[PDB]
Amino acid sequence: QELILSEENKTNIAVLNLGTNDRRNAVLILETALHLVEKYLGKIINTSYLYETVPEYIVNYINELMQNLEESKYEENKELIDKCEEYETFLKNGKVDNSILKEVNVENYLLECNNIIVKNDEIMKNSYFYNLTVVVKTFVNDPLSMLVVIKYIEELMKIIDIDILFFNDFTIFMKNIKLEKNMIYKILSKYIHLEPQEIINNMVDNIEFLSIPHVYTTHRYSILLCLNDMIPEYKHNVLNNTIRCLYNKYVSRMKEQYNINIKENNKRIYVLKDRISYLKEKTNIVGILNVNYDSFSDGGIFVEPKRAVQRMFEMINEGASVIDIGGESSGPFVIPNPKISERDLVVPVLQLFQKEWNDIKNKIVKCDAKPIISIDTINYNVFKECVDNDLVDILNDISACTNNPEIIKLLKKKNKFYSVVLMHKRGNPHTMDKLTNYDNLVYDIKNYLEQRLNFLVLNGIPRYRILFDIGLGFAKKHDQSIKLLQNIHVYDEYPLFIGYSRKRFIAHCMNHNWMFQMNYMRKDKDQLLYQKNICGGLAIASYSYYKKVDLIRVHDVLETKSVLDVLTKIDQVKDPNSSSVDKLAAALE
Amino acid sequence: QELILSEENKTNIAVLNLGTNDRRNAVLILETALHLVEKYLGKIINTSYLYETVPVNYINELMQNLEESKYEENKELIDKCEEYETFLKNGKVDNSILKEVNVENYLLECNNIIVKNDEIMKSYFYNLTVVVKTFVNDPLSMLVVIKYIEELMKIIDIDILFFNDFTIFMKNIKLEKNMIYKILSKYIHLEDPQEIINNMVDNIEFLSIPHVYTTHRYSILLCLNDMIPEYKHNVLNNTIRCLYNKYVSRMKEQYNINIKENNKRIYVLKDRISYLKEKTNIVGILNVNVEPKRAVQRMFEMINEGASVIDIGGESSGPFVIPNPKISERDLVVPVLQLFQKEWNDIKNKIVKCDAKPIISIDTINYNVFKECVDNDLVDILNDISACTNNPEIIKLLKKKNKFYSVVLMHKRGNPHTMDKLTNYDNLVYDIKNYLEQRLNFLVLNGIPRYRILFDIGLGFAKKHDQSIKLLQNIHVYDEYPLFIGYSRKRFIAHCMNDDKDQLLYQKNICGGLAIASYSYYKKVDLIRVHDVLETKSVLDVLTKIDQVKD
Ligand SMILES: Nc1ncnc2c1ncn2[C@@H]1O[C@H](COP(=O)(O)OP(=O)(O)OP(=O)(O)O)[C@@H](O)[C@H]1O
Ligand SMILES: Nc1ncnc2c1ncn2[C@@H]1O[C@H](COP(=O)(O)OP(=O)(O)OP(=O)(O)O)[C@@H](O)[C@H]1O
Ligand SMILES: Nc1nc(O)c2nc(CNc3ccc(C(=O)O)cc3)cnc2n1
Ligand SMILES: Nc1nc(O)c2nc(CNc3ccc(C(=O)O)cc3)cnc2n1
Ligand SMILES: [Ca+2]
Ligand SMILES: [Ca+2]
Ligand SMILES: [Mg+2]
Ligand SMILES: [Mg+2]
Ligand SMILES: [Mg+2]
Repeated sequence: QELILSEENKTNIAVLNLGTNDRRNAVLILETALHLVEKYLGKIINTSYLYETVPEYIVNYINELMQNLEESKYEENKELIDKCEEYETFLKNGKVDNSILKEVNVENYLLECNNIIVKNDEIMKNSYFYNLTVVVKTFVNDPLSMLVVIKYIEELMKIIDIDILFFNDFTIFMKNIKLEKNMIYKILSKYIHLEPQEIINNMVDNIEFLSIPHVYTTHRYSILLCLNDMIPEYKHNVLNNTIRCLYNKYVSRMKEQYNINIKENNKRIYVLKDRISYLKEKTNIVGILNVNYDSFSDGGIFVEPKRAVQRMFEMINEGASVIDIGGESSGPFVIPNPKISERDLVVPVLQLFQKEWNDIKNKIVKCDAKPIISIDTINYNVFKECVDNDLVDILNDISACTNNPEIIKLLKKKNKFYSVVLMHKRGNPHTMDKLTNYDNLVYDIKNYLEQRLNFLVLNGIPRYRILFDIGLGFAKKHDQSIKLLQNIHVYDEYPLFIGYSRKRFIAHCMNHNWMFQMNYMRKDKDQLLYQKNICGGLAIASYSYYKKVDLIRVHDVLETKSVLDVLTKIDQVKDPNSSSVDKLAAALE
Repeated sequence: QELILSEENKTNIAVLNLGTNDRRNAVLILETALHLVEKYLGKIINTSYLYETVPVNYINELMQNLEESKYEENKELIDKCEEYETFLKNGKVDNSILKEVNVENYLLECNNIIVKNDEIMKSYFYNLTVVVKTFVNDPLSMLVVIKYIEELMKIIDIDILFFNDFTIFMKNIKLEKNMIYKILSKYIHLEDPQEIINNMVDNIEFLSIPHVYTTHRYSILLCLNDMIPEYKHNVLNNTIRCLYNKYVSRMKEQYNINIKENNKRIYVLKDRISYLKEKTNIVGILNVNVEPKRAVQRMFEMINEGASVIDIGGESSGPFVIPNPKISERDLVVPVLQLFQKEWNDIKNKIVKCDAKPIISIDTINYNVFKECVDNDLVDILNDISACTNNPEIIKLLKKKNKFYSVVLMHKRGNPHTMDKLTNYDNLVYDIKNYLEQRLNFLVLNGIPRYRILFDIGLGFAKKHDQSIKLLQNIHVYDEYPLFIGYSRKRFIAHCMNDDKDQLLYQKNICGGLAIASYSYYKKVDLIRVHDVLETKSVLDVLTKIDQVKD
């Protein structure tokens, strides 16, 4: 009552659940809440994947809302961290200050939660969910104050359900709560510069009780599923075991006891731009536009932006979902044009593309056929000018953001998040072919990428926006490139982006309507070799399709799309039991 | 003492096992034996696959100087064999001229031979069974003739597994060398023979029918299961199929050994062993419908691009195709094939590439065309898109005195103009499969080796696009059979796609076919018939490389 509003500069760890039932807008809704959490509550230092969830039993006013928000009373800083001691403390069970709110014991907690569960069960006797967890390092003093601010956040969004799953190591159950409008105003005022009055009203009745941990933490698969991504090793006093063990037990008991595969209807989601993609449900084509190549393979000396943009339109028409544009070549032994800059190679092209795209009259005819744009850069300044001018959706960083970790701050704005490809390499175009010694090739690269994701996620990059790339041909011998492909299954839990297109390791596999469009006249021998190389990669397209690789980065968009279209058709069975049924019918003659 | 040489012309049914241990020449050796069986013993009316089982050129001369049989060789096609049906049931047959033993005695004497052998014992075998409708009076006469065949071949083991419904165990067989001569002379115009008979005198110690090991060797049951799965001899507990099954299940549940792992089914394209399901072979298409010289360099191009087989045709069978009144099928294909043979032989210079010779396949349904091909040794394979139903007489051309040819049997209905309308099937996948099986049964009854017959579902031929796809989706129904498919550049590919502008459609088609090549690789299709050989080879090499695990 008293210590709730004391001016003690406190640092706490809370774990939240963010849920919505609105599919079309699931991303916008949940990311808006992420922003409001970052703004009003503290620092997001962990996230789970996004998930489409089936429950246990079985407009654009946000835009304007974001423009006119009350400033926080706390400093926002986008600075990078490589660790967070209070988080470390929370994950172990290190000594933390005693709860200012009154705690219950374990047994009393479990009885109160069970009561809520049986009570909600009963009421029910008389939709898809979209879910994400977050860990917040928070300046709010207690879960009751936090819930008040969360209730404010919900109301601001005018559809969204934000729950507190954990708050430090506290065990709390507060049975009856009637906060006067007076009290709400004072909690809010401690954290927000308040203007605005119509909101506090709805809030009064909304907080009936407080349960920490949340009543449903152990009961809802969808929560265990999300927590398992973030904090698998966490054990709270109330819990029988670690998050991971509880998660695994839930899965195997649904199998053993009810004959259900609980994974079937609880789908991991990743995000490329602003829409839901179901992990492993589609192999997307990323069409390659290398401006250097496109311009100077000629033997020419001038960039040709119009030719560049034409090519971008061609690849869209050929069925690319993403275009990857770059102006810094990174293939073996390539010296760049040292006279024209990366920025001048790509930005004009992207600017012209934006202009041509916009020169289209549509209101319901053709509005969402826009390709996602990826920029192959490691360069902060280039990426910054692109996002400032809305030229791109995705950072493709072949250094996994180690060239300049600050580029990571650019993947976040007040209202926008951007997705990012992290790739493994060693060395540069001139050195990489000799940097080939690995203790454990497959796991070294996996562990490297996971460490990078952990770093991005610590810095509040949403987990579902980070894609992995093993970097074929980049400090790998041909046999190693193959081995990475043979062992691609190790990425079955992750959004996977690969680039094999026209690389040397394909030719190493080998013992006419030409698919290589010659830039200069080639010999017959070489045309054949190019043909084999492009066809060799269509083999990897097939392999990728069957391995459920999420994105493939290719020069030959029409060819690749033709392959994926036929594999998709063969896979779409009209009736999934017809083969046994037809067989039995034939035996019965 | 001579009821054996009785002139009562009889028709019996015998089941033989042919075995060799020479892998490199297994086909030549076993097929040599088949020829000699057809010549000396009667008519082959059933064969198993060839199998590799875990337990040189004087032949060419031999085949040129054989003594004639005294019995006739009739080639007319048959559709039924009464004696065989009698044998498949345990129908009533004439009493054995050799004295029979009962089950108990047989089982006792067999067990005696096995145990005596188990302790004597304390490389791969190539095996094949055949059913022979035989003019030989009795199993002992047959063994005499068989030992002669083995001696002629100078390497080969030929056993009598069954002979009618007889149960026989004869212990201490001594045959005077004059009696062996007399038996031989009853079936063969003996014209060297006389320093061969003396070898034989040692050989026949005893005669067991069924053969001692019939029910005890997996390799035997494996072959018999192909031919006569439902057959139950008096002296056996269960039918062939049950004995086979209860040997696979025993070996799994008693040893954790998959017996199928070491025992490989074989098919033959030309003259070498192919392990079923172990390679996706490329068949390059040559449509001569094209000037001979050009056609032939195209053939050489395709070999160099990695085609195992070249399929030449001079009759288009694609939809609504306009025929050529100007030049006959014969005049299109035969000169090309003649020039190829000549051009290939002129590369006798590069003697080191004498085994790089492609298998040649002719896409025809026309007896006259095929007859000219085989007479002039221009081809190895008949690709008959009618499954040999258009003119069944062509089946007679798949055999010579010292040669067998392989055949692709394809399913279709109607003709190029009507096929698009003949699209109603009660059970598309099983109708086509059953049809191909019926065709195979007809050829096998007619003495075509089972292991030389390839199945083809006929994509695009009396199938709507979705039906073509459905066949592909359900290609696993051919897991037991050598499978040949042709998808290359067919309309159904374009139908999969989402939606020099014709060269756009053309490229999509080629690329869509490369997807089917990938699918086929993984489904272990034995042969794929394609236009774009370099492209297909590139796909297969990469997929193969990915499958190959190193250290
Ligand atoms: N940890 C918690 N987080 C959020 N609400 C909580 C918590 N503990 C108790 N509550 C209470 O539960 C209610 C939250 O209602 P909400 O609209 O989020 O959906 P619900 O399904 O009814 O509740 P819950 O959040 O318990 O699942 C409020 O009355 C709130 O006081
Ligand atoms: N049904 C039969 N077929 C072949 N040989 C038989 C048969 N019954 C008995 N035999 C005898 O077995 C001999 C076969 O010896 P072979 O050189 O084939 O080696 P094996 O495998 O030890 O013999 P078997 O074929 O009897 O198992 C014949 O010469 C004959 O004495
Ligand atoms: N995310 C991502 N993933 C790639 O795989 C990639 N590749 C290139 C091109 N770089 C190479 C590297 C190696 C080779 C060879 O060995 O042939 C060729 C080209 C550029 N951007 C890329 N971006
Ligand atoms: N064994 C065999 N197997 C084939 O599949 C095949 N196809 C053709 C060519 N025939 C067609 C049929 C249909 C289509 C279409 O729908 O486009 C095109 C060509 C010729 N010989 C063939 N021989
Ligand atoms: Ca913040
Ligand atoms: Ca005969
Ligand atoms: Mg709630
Ligand atoms: Mg191309
Ligand atoms: Mg023997």
